[PDB]
Amino acid sequence: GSSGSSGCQECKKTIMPGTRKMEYKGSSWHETCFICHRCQQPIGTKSFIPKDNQNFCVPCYEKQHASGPSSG
Ligand SMILES: [Zn+2]
Ligand SMILES: [Zn+2]
Repeated sequence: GSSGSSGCQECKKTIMPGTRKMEYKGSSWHETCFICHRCQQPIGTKSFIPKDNQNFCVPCYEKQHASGPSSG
């Protein structure tokens, strides 16, 4: 609301100051809402490759930019 000048992007909800959030480019994402785009899992705080407008883990991202001309 007022006290908390923060907000989520996924569920566009008010991220309380108590829970953990992922601040990326001014925007924020609930510790969960920040799940992966491939495995759809809550990466959280670990080795992960943040995509321009998405998020992919190490094993997931690699697949996106790995030997594989087939996509669609
Ligand atoms: Zn959210
Ligand atoms: Zn993943």
